[PDB]
Amino acid sequence: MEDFVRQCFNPMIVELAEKAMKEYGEDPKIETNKFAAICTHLEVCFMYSDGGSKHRFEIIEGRDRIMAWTVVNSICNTTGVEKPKFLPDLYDYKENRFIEIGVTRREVHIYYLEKANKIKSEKTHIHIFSFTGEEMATKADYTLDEESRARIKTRLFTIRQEMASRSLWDSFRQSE
Ligand SMILES: O=C(O)c1nc([C@@H]2CCCN2C(=O)COc2ccccc2)[nH]c(=O)c1O
Ligand SMILES: [Mn+2]
Ligand SMILES: [Mn+2]
Repeated sequence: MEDFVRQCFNPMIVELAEKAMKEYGEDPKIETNKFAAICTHLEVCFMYSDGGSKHRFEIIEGRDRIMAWTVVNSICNTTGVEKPKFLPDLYDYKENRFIEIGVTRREVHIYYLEKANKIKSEKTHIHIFSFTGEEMATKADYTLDEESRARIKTRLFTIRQEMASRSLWDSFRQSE
């Protein structure tokens, strides 16, 4: 999984995932499935953009969580949007709402429901992606155009297929 993660993901993404796990008392080399899951979730957050023109999305994920909260505060003060109780993944400057991104090896609908229960607030948008080319979003609002989401689904499916050829997929699917 390590050898796969180092080869499959960008070195900056690998460095961020190593920090997040060591920060939470877990080592990248034993809980290898968490290593790959954190790398994949980070990548999806980076691709969550229409890829053109303005900086529509503030990426909250992948940053020092203490510092990321000050950014959420600054947005809420300027925008007036209610403050989320849990640190979201992105903020949409066009729709003026926070986004929680989910990447699951389980089903998109059951993973959305768990997120919605935990989020509690109806204001934070939820967008779930799977490794099987499916997605689920709040009120069927997928935020991005279909080509941007197609890039994410194909990348996730590509990750899924690359793991499967190395016999790593089934264990990665069961770790969740
Ligand atoms: O998408 C998601 O599932 C998602 N989940 C979380 C959960 C909530 C509790 C803390 N936590 C984390 O994973 C915090 O990092 C960790 C935790 C354990 C090991 C390594 C890193 N946080 C999100 O920001 C997020 O996007
Ligand atoms: Mn997050
Ligand atoms: Mn997330």
